[PDB]
Amino acid sequence: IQKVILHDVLKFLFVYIVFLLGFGVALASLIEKCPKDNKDCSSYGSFSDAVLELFKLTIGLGDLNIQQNSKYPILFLFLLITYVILTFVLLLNMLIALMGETVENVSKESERIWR
Amino acid sequence: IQKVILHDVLKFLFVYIVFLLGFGVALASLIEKCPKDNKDCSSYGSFSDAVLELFKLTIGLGDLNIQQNSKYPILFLFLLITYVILTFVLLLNMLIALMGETVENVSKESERIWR
Ligand SMILES: CCCCCCCC/C=C\CCCCCCCC(=O)O[C@@H](COC(=O)CCCCCCCCCCCCCCC)COP(=O)([O-])OCC[N+](C)(C)C
Ligand SMILES: CCCCCCCC/C=C\CCCCCCCC(=O)O[C@@H](COC(=O)CCCCCCCCCCCCCCC)COP(=O)([O-])OCC[N+](C)(C)C
Ligand SMILES: CCCCCCCC/C=C\CCCCCCCC(=O)O[C@@H](COC(=O)CCCCCCCCCCCCCCC)COP(=O)([O-])OCC[N+](C)(C)C
Ligand SMILES: CCCCCCCC/C=C\CCCCCCCC(=O)O[C@@H](COC(=O)CCCCCCCCCCCCCCC)COP(=O)([O-])OCC[N+](C)(C)C
Ligand SMILES: CCCCCCCC/C=C\CCCCCCCC(=O)O[C@@H](COC(=O)CCCCCCCCCCCCCCC)COP(=O)([O-])OCC[N+](C)(C)C
Ligand SMILES: CCCCCCCC/C=C\CCCCCCCC(=O)O[C@@H](COC(=O)CCCCCCCCCCCCCCC)COP(=O)([O-])OCC[N+](C)(C)C
Ligand SMILES: CCCCCCCC/C=C\CCCCCCCC(=O)O[C@@H](COC(=O)CCCCCCCCCCCCCCC)COP(=O)([O-])OCC[N+](C)(C)C
Ligand SMILES: CCCCCCCC/C=C\CCCCCCCC(=O)O[C@@H](COC(=O)CCCCCCCCCCCCCCC)COP(=O)([O-])OCC[N+](C)(C)C
Ligand code: NA
Ligand code: NA
Ligand code: NA
Repeated sequence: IQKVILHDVLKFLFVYIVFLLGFGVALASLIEKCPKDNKDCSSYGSFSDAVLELFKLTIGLGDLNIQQNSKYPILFLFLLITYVILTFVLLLNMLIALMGETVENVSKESERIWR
Repeated sequence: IQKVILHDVLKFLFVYIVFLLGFGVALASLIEKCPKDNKDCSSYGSFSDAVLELFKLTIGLGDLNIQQNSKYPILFLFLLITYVILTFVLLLNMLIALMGETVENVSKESERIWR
């Protein structure tokens, strides 16, 4: 756990943000602006609405209220489907990177420095 | 299945609770208290609200009703995003631990004691 966090998480994060902001500037032009009614509008901007929904859709707390009230609702959904596929590729190459060149030598280096 | 449950689950759980209670005492100070209205308030405390939502967000039954009605709503969300990343690191090192030093010797010890 100390080997992944101190060494191998910043590999995952720095490629995640460029995939976050890559779809972040794309989805922000699709989102219709919050001041349509201003009765329950407490948003933080057009760019801020697009990025915060990509956090919630990754951790599993996403909704569909913005996808319905959008400019192009079908085109807004296909970038969300593509975002899941790119996220799964990021999660699947983290396992291959933690199996670097031998699955035993990872268990060796955690056993030597434990003692 | 009998090898993971009897031997290898308590490795996962005892590191999960210290990551549960680590964010449990942190998120409990962010949650605004339930007696605001007392018409549908049947909570079990400030600490009990923070821990039970981390069970639901892990198993996939989480909501966003408390994150909206919080003190710092953006700061409440970033600890939930960090909690998913730490949970995924816990789930990803369980697979490397079950592949300890050879993927064949795990299949050997389950074949010898079956006979
Ligand atoms: C403005 C400048 C550029 C900025 C952008 C780039 C900045 C640079 C960022 C990442 C690249 C690493 C560069 C470090 C030095 C270079 C030498 C090197 O090869 O790297 C290595 C040195 O490993 C490290 O030292 C990791 C650097 C983080 C140190 C601790 C910081 C706290 C992490 C807090 C984390 C967040 C908290 C978590 C929860 C939120 C890395 O190699 P490895 O990854 O160990 O691979 C080993 C795998 N293998 C053996 C199987 C093959
Ligand atoms: C790896 C990191 C991430 C990867 C990148 C992220 C993924 C990139 C994916 C997509 C990039 C962004 C797509 C939408 C961009 C425009 C949106 C928009 O503002 O609509 C507005 C503009 O209306 C238009 O003129 C265009 C409408 C959408 C066109 C769809 C084609 C692109 C689909 C993809 C195919 C491209 C091929 C791509 C190559 C494979 C509509 O607003 P309006 O008010 O109703 O109309 C008035 C017009 N006015 C405002 C100017 C006056
Ligand atoms: C290391 C990263 C974290 C730290 C750096 C943060 C990076 C910036 C990320 C996010 C912005 C957070 C601070 C900016 C202003 C406050 C909020 C806001 O955006 O709304 C503003 C407009 O809303 C917009 O639409 C502006 C967003 C587009 C420009 C910002 C992205 C810059 C590059 C992307 C990142 C490139 C680098 C990323 C590489 C990792 C209005 O503000 P407000 O809503 O009315 O709230 C008041 C603010 N207050 C209460 C605080 C006074
Ligand atoms: C990797 C997979 C992810 C997808 C691609 C990833 C890249 C994504 C990038 C770009 C992708 C292409 C963008 C298309 C834009 C939508 C336009 C449209 O369809 O017409 C209409 C919808 O009509 C429908 O409802 C059709 C149903 C939609 C899904 C089709 C079923 C798939 C079955 C077959 C299986 C194949 C499955 C897909 C192939 C693999 C209108 O849609 P609109 O424009 O939003 O409405 C605005 C109204 N306006 C224009 C009048 C203002
Ligand atoms: C009070 C203060 C302390 C309390 C905190 C600490 C308490 C101690 C807790 C865990 C540490 C284990 C210590 C046990 C003896 C020490 C010897 C040893 O090295 O451990 C080993 C002895 O393996 C075991 O005996 C596991 C202990 C559980 C026994 C059955 C209890 C029911 C499990 C119910 C489960 C919950 C029900 C599931 C659904 C909810 C463990 O090693 P391993 O894991 O087998 O590694 C093998 C992997 N490899 C070969 C690939 C390398
Ligand atoms: C591995 C296991 C997990 C790890 C740990 C888990 C994660 C730990 C993360 C974070 C730990 C907890 C952060 C919040 C704590 C205070 C919250 C609070 O009660 O607010 C109250 C206090 O108001 C304040 O004075 C502070 C408000 C928040 C400040 C945010 C900075 C810390 C962010 C993180 C950066 C730290 C660097 C961390 C190092 C990387 C507001 O209440 P009020 O009534 O509106 O105001 C009246 C004030 N009064 C009540 C006193 C009179
Ligand atoms: C082995 C672990 C399981 C067993 C031990 C459980 C340990 C405690 C865990 C969970 C609590 C369960 C029992 C405590 C009291 C009852 C409920 C409650 O909390 O609400 C109370 C206040 O609410 C609070 O805010 C108190 C929470 C902070 C102190 C508890 C953490 C102890 C240290 C961290 C954990 C220790 C380390 C654990 C490491 C594994 C009020 O109670 P009530 O809501 O009005 O309901 C009436 C109660 N009755 C119906 C039952 C009569
Ligand atoms: C591993 C990743 C997890 C995150 C870090 C892990 C550690 C987490 C610990 C601490 C984290 C840092 C503390 C943040 C506190 C929020 C304050 C704030 O932003 O201002 C304002 C919000 O304004 C906005 O809405 C800004 C938009 C939010 C997200 C920015 C987009 C990210 C794009 C860039 C890509 C970078 C993505 C992130 C970098 C990787 C106010 O927000 P508030 O305070 O809640 O409201 C209370 C009002 N009050 C103050 C008046 C009472
Ligand atoms: Na779900
Ligand atoms: Na899943
Ligand atoms: Na293998």
